[PDB]
Amino acid sequence: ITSDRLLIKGGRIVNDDQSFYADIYMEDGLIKQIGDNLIVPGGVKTIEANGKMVIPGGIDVHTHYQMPYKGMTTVDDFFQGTKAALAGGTTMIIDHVVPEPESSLTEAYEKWREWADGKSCCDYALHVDITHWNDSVKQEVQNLIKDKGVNSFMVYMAYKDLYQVSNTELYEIFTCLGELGAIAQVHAENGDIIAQEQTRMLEMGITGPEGHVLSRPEELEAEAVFRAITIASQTNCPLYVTKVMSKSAADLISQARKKGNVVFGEPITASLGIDGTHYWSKNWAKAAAFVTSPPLSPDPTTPDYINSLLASGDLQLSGSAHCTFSTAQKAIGKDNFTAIPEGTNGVEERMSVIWDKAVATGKMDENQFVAVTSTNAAKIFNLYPRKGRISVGSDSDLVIWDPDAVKIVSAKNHQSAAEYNIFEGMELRGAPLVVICQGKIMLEDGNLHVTQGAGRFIPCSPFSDYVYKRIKARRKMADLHAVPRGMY
Amino acid sequence: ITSDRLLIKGGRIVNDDQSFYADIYMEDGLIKQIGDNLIVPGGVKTIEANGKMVIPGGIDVHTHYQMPYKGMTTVDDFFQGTKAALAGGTTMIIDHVVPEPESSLTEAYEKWREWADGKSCCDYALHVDITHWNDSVKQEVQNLIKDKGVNSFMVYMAYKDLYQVSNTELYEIFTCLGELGAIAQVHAENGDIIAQEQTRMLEMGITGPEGHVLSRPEELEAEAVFRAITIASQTNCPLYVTKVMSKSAADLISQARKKGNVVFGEPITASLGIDGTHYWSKNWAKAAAFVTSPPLSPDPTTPDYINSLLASGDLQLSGSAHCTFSTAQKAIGKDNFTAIPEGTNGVEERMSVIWDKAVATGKMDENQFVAVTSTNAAKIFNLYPRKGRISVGSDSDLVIWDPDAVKIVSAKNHQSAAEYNIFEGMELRGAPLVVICQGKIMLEDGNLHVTQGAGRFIPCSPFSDYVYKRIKARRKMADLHAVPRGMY
Amino acid sequence: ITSDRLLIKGGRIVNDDQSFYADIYMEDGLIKQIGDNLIVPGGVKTIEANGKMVIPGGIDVHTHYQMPYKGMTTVDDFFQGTKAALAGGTTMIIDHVVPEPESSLTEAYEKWREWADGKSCCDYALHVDITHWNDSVKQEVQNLIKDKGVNSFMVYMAYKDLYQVSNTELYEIFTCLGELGAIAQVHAENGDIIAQEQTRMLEMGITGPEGHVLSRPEELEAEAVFRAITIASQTNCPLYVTKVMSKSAADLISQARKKGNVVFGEPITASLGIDGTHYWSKNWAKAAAFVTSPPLSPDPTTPDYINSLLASGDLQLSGSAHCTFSTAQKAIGKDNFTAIPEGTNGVEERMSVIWDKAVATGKMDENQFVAVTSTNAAKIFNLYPRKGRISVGSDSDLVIWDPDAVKIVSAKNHQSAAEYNIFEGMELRGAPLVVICQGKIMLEDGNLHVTQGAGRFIPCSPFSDYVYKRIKARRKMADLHAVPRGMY
Amino acid sequence: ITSDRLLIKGGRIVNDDQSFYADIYMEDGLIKQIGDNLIVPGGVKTIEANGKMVIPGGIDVHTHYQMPYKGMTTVDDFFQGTKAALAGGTTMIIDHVVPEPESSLTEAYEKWREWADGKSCCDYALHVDITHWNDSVKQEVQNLIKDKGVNSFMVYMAYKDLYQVSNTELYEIFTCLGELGAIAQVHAENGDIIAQEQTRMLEMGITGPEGHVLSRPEELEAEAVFRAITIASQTNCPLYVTKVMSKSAADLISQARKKGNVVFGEPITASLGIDGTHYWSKNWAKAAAFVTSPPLSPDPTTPDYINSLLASGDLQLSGSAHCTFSTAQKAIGKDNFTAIPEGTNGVEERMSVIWDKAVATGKMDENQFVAVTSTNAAKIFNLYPRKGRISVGSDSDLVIWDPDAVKIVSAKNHQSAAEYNIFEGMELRGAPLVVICQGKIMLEDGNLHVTQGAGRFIPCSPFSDYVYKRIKARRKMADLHAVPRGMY
Repeated sequence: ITSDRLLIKGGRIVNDDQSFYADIYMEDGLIKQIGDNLIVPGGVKTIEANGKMVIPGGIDVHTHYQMPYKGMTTVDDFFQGTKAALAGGTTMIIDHVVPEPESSLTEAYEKWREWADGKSCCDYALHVDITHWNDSVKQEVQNLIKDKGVNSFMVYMAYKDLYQVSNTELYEIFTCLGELGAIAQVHAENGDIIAQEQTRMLEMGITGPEGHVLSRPEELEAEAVFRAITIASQTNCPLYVTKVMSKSAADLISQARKKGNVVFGEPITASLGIDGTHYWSKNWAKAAAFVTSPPLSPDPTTPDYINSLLASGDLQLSGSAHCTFSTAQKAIGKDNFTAIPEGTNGVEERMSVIWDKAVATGKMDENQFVAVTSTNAAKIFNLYPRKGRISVGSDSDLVIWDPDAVKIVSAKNHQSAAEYNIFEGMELRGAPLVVICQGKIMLEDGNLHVTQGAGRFIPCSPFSDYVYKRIKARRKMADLHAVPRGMY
Repeated sequence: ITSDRLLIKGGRIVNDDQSFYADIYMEDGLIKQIGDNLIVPGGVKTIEANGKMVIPGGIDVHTHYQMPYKGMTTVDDFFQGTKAALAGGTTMIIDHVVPEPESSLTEAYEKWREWADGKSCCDYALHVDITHWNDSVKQEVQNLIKDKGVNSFMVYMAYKDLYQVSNTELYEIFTCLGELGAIAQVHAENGDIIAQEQTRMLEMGITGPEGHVLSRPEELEAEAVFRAITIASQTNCPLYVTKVMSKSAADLISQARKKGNVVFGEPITASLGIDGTHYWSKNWAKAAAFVTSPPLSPDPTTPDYINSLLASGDLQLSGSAHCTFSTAQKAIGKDNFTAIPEGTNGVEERMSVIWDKAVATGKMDENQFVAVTSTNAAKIFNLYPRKGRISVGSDSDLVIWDPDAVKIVSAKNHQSAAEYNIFEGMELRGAPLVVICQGKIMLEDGNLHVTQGAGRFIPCSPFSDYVYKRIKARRKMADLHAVPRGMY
Repeated sequence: ITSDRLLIKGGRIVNDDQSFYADIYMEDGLIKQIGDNLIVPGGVKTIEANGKMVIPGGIDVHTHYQMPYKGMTTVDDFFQGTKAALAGGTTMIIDHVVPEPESSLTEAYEKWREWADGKSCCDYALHVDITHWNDSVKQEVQNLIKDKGVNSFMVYMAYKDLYQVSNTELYEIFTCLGELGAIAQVHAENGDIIAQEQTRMLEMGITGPEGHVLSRPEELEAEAVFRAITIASQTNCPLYVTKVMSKSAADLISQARKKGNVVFGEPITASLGIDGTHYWSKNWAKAAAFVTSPPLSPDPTTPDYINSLLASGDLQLSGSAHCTFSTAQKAIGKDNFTAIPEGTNGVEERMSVIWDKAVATGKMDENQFVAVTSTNAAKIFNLYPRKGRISVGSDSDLVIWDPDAVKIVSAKNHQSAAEYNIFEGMELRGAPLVVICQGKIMLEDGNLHVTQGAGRFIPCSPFSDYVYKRIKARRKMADLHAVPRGMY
Repeated sequence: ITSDRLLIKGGRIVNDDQSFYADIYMEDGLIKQIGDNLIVPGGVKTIEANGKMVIPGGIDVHTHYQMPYKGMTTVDDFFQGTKAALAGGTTMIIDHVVPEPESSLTEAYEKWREWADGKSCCDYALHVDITHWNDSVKQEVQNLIKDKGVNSFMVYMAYKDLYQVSNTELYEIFTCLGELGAIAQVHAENGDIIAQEQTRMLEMGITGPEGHVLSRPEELEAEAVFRAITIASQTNCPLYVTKVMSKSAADLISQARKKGNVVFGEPITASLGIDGTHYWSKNWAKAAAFVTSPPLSPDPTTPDYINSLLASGDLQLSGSAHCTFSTAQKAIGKDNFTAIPEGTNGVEERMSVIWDKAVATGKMDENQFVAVTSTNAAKIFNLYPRKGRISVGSDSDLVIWDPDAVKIVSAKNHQSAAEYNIFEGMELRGAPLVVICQGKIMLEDGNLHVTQGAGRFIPCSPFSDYVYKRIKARRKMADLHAVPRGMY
């Protein structure tokens, strides 16, 4: 894409590896020059930073924009949703393609590309959820990775008699995805037990939002996480844990990474920002707004712990799992929490939450902030250094970040079409002043300047080195010597 | 049972709680008097101890005497097997009743009682393996606990398409067994994955004994253990992990007990005594003799670690899982390790192994030795203080133990009908000199004096306090307050 | 001591090992008979229990009755203090003998015996604090253990330039105490750093009670605990950690016990009952009442965690560290928290706190309650089965315990001469109805019937088997083989 | 420094963040251009890589070249030692300046600069060991950081009555070094206890090399590491653990980094390559060659574990602690191991060992290899991207690395003046083919082309962002609110 020549002067550039004062000159969707006191053509827009930070545009790895649900749709679509992202400093999103059981994955890919190409304000990629399994689906997975630029597929361990897969199915699927060089994602909760504990919570007459959290205690996440981690290690396939919510799940990932397992852990704005004490709100609707799987841990020590592990590297990248429904849609679970559609907000609040909860708190510094907001995502999904880096050659997706900025979050002001915001009234430190996506100024002085359909689908190639170099090294060590033995 | 009056003089008595020098006078299968310088009727056999230790007779909680297998039988039956037990200082055994899938559990109970009543040299109890599940089996479990004196039922997580149970089945079964007050046992290995990894190990042309261990690495035990532990905690049902073999499984039990879970861990002589490096023996038959599930960890640090955790209380009781086949029976897996019948020896070596590997090594003292050889078993299966204690009122099952004794283990000398002994050539410190079961001298000067059928079935009542007091306390804390909420 | 014949009928007896319904008949300070439907002489007082629990009388292992401090004394003396103990179900106390630096330990022993013999309502023993170190003190320690019946000596790692001992001194002292067969106790806090952090907290103008907690964060306890544990392992000497307050210290003890170290951990009523959030009270005096070393962790998750580890066996016995000062005495640290005399209440509340916080919460059962309130103390200090057990032969110190009792704690009602109670207003479940010490009824219908000086000093012999059997086994394994080597 | 124009064609460039095929053109000690198919002046030396790896030149952070010892010197001086480094792919070294107790640190700095400037084949920096402490030394530390370009100072916790510092001294020193912005290094072993255990090992007549390891078991490292970590956290000062040898020390660093402490851990070639079983060699001299503090763990699982933690990021950078003495020098401890001079080889073997033990084993990939061999060192000591990166602007220190190379290590072939090599006979995978330092070819076809004195002292500035951004963030959070309180 062609676009205006743009110079940013006097900025503190911040990447995952270092910080240094320098001017940045961008042109035609790329960063052409970086340095001090540059030779710049006249008739070119200039932005004065005054030493404010300049960082790669965020990569939200988990979104559900206009997601299908019971002949219905999430109230944030690819357009309004990407407005929310950009408003919050995020310039790329990876949305989950959810083919219906007994449906084609390729046809769901077609469905999703159409939507996002026409509506997305910013660049994007897609994950494909493997909602069912057979020879025909496997064939589609090979094609999606080869031809359609998808390197990431999620399997559900929850959702009994819907999206759930057996242990044998996980073995086959992790084996296939390891061979083909893709990132095996999991929604890691034990569906078999949750299904029972839902029926138990209803039998005790607990039909409100608190029934949701109490039906899925973090014990059932940890088990799922542990079983996934285990099967993935036996197939020598890299594992990506989606939406990490509990302290026990995060410790199992930490435990496994120390051993040497190729396991990644994605916390989301919700678990990084707030706990699940609002499931017990007197206001049904407010509590219904927090209903997502896995749930916000009622253990209020969890947010701060999750931020600690994200800082230590035991978790590597942040997402939002942005999946917003209106109160009217939540309401179809008025008298039964299992019918409440699942999902909350977070896409706009993501980067400011991490800065407030991790950076301002001294847990991590601006560089690691970049790693966990953009760069590591980019390395895992094979978008580096194209994304998540302010270097020459790299796309011109970047944010002027003010660490001294302080903004209160409210549903009045957010870009989401949700009536509620789970971070309602939270004073957060640090926010974007300016956002540049595709080299164009899409945020300045509090004003969005987006264009519908502007975003381009970025294809992601298999065998990201960050992920697959060790896996390849181990593949070529599994020569099992049988014992030389005279017969009996 | 009536039996001779017997006095033991000048002995160092050793229970789980203390040691003290005192004379013991027994009569009619009971201990009548304990003390210094006793008033004893003349014409009464006297045994001089010279200060050698006197301990409760061991309780082996895991045996498979004359176990059915493919229209066949283990070469140690209830008679010869209990000779082996007594030879090794063990005076009670709990054997596993294995009803065939789609068979009656009650009819298997009948089958097993007949065999043991007629052949057992010593007292015994029974576990009943829940090899399949439905309304009719549940009804049988209620009856077995109420009428037949069985308080312990095992479920298999391994053995795909044979004994395996789903997660939903484990929830129902742990719920039932918690309500009825029984001990939920598990063979904790992941069958779904092992089944695949067996097919993989055969595809690599590894058909010998090393194929067995490599098909079931300890990762697959840990997962099964963790999933059991988790489901058991959600049903508030006490968990008993059978045949603990790996360091990772033992740590998960230790991890869970510290949190407050009611979880018990049973190592066996095999894992306490030796590692799985002999799976790679050039001699097929010798390696085929070690084939048992879960396997001996090839990690040679495992024996010593298992003994450390048994000493610390993180494991509570020892077993043997005595399940011996002849080489000729093992041989039907000549060309395919999955057809090798599974099981090894250990019943005779149990107590001497623990003394050598734990007591002589300074890890645990004689008192904790008693706890992990008899008393804790007795407390868990509700046989305390009837068994596992030298006090007045208690059955007269006891051993004169020599800690300075040193004996080499060999197949030449063992009471087993196995050609091989997995502890062949092991010099062990500590062994029994005299054994008294039912008040009768069944071992002295290296000579067994047993009687076939002498043993009596001991019924075990549900709701052992050691296990169920906390479980009962928690049952009456699960009142879940629904939120008071005006309608929308 | 002679005393009335006393029968207790229809009680549920509860020891550390079992529970069973039986009558108890006591005479002349001992338990003569236990059983059903006993042959009892007429003209003998009878107590009807109606199935209420009967437990061994508590052993508080940590008290500072009328402790010297700057030409002053704690407001609870040996008489009023032991009234408080008995009021709370505790029938034995072990008080800390604190000889002044450069003073004789034997002369401090003489001082303390005089006081306690003349004032104690109940039986008692003594620890002796090793407040300084040299050849002459070592000689006194040998004599105290041989002649004076003291098997327990504490060293301070805190209190710089007062009671503090170097690492080299701890090596010598743990070596001596291991050889002589005594229990090495530690006040485990790092004095060197605390001393600095006190000066730092004053420089920030923080002179109130919150200065105390903030000057000694639990990091400094953990380090001291870890260093002690380490030195103790190198000298093969058993370690007893006094007054465990933090989660990190308790984990280090748990970590060490699993490895096989002989290490014991004593939580106190304060850390089992409440947290240190009341250090920030607006009311100076109330916050000054909580000032004790190590401090109550401000981390409010700590009480519940401490109770969990006490239940799991990772901590073994409870104390109170009863060391009460009046507000007027606390006040000498009005303008400087380092001058506040250290210590709080707990002796009366000890057993009820554990029942409320651990037993009623389902964490531990009545049997483990007995272990951690009396029996394990008795085993460690070599008072078993004399104390901490309702068996024939054992002293008649026992309590009728009502688990359904519910009492509110207040300074209005306590037996302490303290104006404040750190558990003020706490509704606790479970309390004593009747208490029998030395076979006499010292509590009934809310009324104390004590006698000053009644208590007898119980001598404690070295080399308790519970502690020293493993240590002895290891002593006789440290034969270090030098390598046979031809010269160069 | 001016130097030939040099082009490297057809290479696989490998940095810590990515790998990519590109040509590299160097000139005058810098990398001028990187890219495909470059515009290059004629009359310029060209090196064909054939796709072999190109990596930043290693940074050995721990060397003791011609170190003083008892009026003596290590047999590898700054010249021959840097030959060894370069032979092994290492192009920068940081040597330890060891001022004598009661000596000037500045004068030791002068001494060391003279030596290294005149002899070093490659670039270098210096650490300064704080061997004693007072007002005058502190003043020198301020000056060294401000004027002399030193940002790293080591303190000894071992070496009683020589280099040892109290806990109070560590508090002052970590406080000073935190304020001034320097890296607090520690030799973390407990000297007080080791001193005793040496005297104990001699009293048992164990005077050979095995006496050394047995006098300093890893328990005494862990404690020192833990105490350092703790004091460093209380002073908010970054900690760098030198020469990590044991599994327990590495776990304490891992434990602390997860919590959020600024703690770094430096393993050395010795602990990464081999264990301490050769302390028991019959050949005195061979065992005497392994004598270094802390010692090689006799636990043979240690090498592989250390490599695992280096891979996981729980350790960050490698060193060698190159400190070679001749057998004749070792021999002065013939009859007493405490007189054996301490230190072994490793500088030449460093990078090949890590590749063999970590990369070829699948534990870490080529990128993380770069991080732990050069880049992370460069980030911690503030030499990034000047060093440890093949980018434009960066010094031209780089190695052509062959991962398929296989070389046997021997004393016959090494560049060291040591008669022995602790890795004698070890077949290692991966080695350098070509080495370029300062843009000059210093290794090709097995031939060194060095120049004495060529190396330049690189000054290291305080407050490396990698280290100090979080520390600065926390400094400005320690505002401790005193409670507003009306007086009493």
